[PDB]
Amino acid sequence: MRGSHHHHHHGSGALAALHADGPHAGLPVTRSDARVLIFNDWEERKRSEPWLRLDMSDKAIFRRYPHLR
Repeated sequence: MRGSHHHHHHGSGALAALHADGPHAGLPVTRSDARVLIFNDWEERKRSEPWLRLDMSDKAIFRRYPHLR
């Protein structure tokens, strides 16, 4: 338990493309698919829970989802 970060600095309401089969089935295909997945999932969870914090820099996408690189 060390450190903290906040970057509610981005947002894009769209559809995300996912892999259908093999190693990555159900994962986003591009960095922008991963951003759009985080954003749409946050919009739904934020409509359920109004406090929800959003963090989706290029670094945060490659750290949460290492398969995009």
